[PDB]
Amino acid sequence: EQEDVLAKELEDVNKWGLHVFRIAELSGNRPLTVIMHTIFQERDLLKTFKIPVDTLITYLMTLEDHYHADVAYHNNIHAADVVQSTHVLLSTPALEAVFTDLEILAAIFASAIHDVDHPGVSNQFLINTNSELALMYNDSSVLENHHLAVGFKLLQEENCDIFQNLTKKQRQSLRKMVIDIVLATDMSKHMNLLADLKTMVETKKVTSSGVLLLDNYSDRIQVLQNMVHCADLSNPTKPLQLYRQWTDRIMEEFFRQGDRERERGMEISPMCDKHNASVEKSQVGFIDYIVHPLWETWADLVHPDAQDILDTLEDNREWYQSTIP
Amino acid sequence: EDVLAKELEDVNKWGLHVFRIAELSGNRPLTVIMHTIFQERDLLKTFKIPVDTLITYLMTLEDHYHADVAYHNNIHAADVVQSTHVLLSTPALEAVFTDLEILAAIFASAIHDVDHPGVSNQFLINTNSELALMYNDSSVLENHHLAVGFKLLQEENCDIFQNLTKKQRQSLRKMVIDIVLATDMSKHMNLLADLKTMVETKKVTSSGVLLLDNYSDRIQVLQNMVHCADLSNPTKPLQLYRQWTDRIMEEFFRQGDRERERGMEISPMCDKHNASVEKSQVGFIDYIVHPLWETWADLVHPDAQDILDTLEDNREWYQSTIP
Ligand SMILES: CCOc1cc2c(cc1OC)CCN(C=O)C2
Ligand SMILES: CCOc1cc2c(cc1OC)CCN(C=O)C2
Ligand SMILES: [Mg+2]
Ligand SMILES: [Mg+2]
Ligand SMILES: [Mg+2]
Ligand SMILES: [Mg+2]
Ligand SMILES: [Zn+2]
Ligand SMILES: [Zn+2]
Repeated sequence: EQEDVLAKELEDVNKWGLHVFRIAELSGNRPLTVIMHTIFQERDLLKTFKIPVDTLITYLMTLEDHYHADVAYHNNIHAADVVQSTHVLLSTPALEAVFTDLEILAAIFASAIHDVDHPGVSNQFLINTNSELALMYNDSSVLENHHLAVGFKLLQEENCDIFQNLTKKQRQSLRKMVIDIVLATDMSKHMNLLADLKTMVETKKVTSSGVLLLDNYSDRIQVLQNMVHCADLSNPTKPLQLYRQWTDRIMEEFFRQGDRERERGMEISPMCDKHNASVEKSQVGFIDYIVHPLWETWADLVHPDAQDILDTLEDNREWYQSTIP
Repeated sequence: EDVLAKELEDVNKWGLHVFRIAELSGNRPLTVIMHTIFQERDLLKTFKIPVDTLITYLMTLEDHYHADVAYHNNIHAADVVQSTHVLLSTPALEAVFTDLEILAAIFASAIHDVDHPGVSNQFLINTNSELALMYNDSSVLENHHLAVGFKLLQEENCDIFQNLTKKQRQSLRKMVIDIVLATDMSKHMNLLADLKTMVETKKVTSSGVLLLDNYSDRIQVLQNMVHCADLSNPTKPLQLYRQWTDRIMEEFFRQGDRERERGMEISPMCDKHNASVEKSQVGFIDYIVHPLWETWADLVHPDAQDILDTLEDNREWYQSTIP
């Protein structure tokens, strides 16, 4: 009956604040597989793209396995969370009938693969330690290039090509969109991505039906890039009991990186020094300089669809702030 | 060796006999030309590069160019190195670039096509190659050339940068990456636009020398410089240019045999049963090489007059071969 309790929890897949850690436990540490499968069924993607269900499950389980179970934050639970958050953002009223089925597939697939094989240290750490990854990718979006390469390579494993029935033009278009989306999750691109989102909000056009008007690739991919980026940075917008767990997990990852930097004689990265860190001040700063500027701008683009999410973010900022004095 | 030594005396001159140097050096033109340039520029002393580490690395690097690729081999690498070396001595660019910037442009030239398989980025992308899978279809070859060039520094006695400071090494690496990535032909138009912008807003001394204050402008010059050197074949003496044309067309035709034996859209100039070698050269000069070299000549006015003249002479000759 554990499967019955899991099915009950998956009924919330269209809701912000899904109990994703509960789903991870109830699914036997397969949150990415069950949430992806549920979303594909919900959006009729198996029928639309003629995806064999056995192929979908085989790919998802292989992809999920290539997330590191032994990293506290950038694991399969984070991947499932970003997938489900992207799924909700795609459903927003202001975007109804705006994106094609292929664009929706691209955004959800990009979210599922976007951190695969993440080692739990930052791009800068990989660059400064002369890692094989940084050498492979010439210090440029090192992790994000790797996540894409792994995500696409796994499609070639036995019974894993979930896109086997797409047309060549469909596969070509999907591949480009997925690459554009995942490379936009590099935090070094955040300021330019947000600057561009602000420009689009300030010049936004809406159709007679009231939804966003996006009539060229540049504008369409920019919205999908910022959507998945918002989903990636969505932990402080979630109910507090979820947000606090994500904070526990990112600080564990940061502190472990700082212990490796300290042992190597390197300067310790910001927020990574467990002897000189303020978890609470770091969260307020994170929200104030990164997460709220981004989500306030997204909320403007889809106004007023995201008002409840923005209100939760502001409440959680107030809560973490209140723990400082 | 004595004849090889005499040929190498032309190292500061446009139109070095690089094919002869390739013959006389035992197919080691990249090694001997790089060594000669490092001495001519006092780079070994300036950066405390042990001569035996320089030779070991250069030989390993040269070995990773493919001998069965007609154009993108070690002779082409040697030619781009030597061409960059001459462009760096342009009078309008005197006192522009630091020694580390000079080292970066020359090292970038040497590694800029290493391990080239003789097929284009589009071929690698459309064939779902391992390279394109690794590099997400984005500057596939150029990312690979860089990764190989840098990885070879870790071979036994190959770290020619071992005596650079940590900050010098980090700065060099960034500049080399920025330069080699700019050799991707899909970036040509943006790069040329930026070169034109710099021309229209150029600042000069009274003695006709360019003033490039910020790194962004300086890296753009070095990017366009190595790009110019990469595309310099039609600006060389005709006897050399014709040999380069033979070699690129062999490589293109062999790729076209593969877009046919596999069944793809045939890349331009790659169909041996429908190609006009001479028309292609004139079109290449008119749309790519001359717009680039005319803009560069304006930047360094008038120091590139002799080079732009040869280009126009060579274009006239190829046009005269068309009936
Ligand atoms: C509760 C989540 O908290 C954070 C998450 C992340 C950062 C910072 C965070 O808070 C200080 C930095 C960027 N990032 C990379 O993976 C995620
Ligand atoms: C004599 C050499 O001529 C050529 C060289 C190249 C191209 C075209 C050329 O002539 C038609 C295309 C770009 N490229 C790539 O490696 C080099
Ligand atoms: Mg795993
Ligand atoms: Mg990431
Ligand atoms: Mg791993
Ligand atoms: Mg090249
Ligand atoms: Zn992520
Ligand atoms: Zn080249």
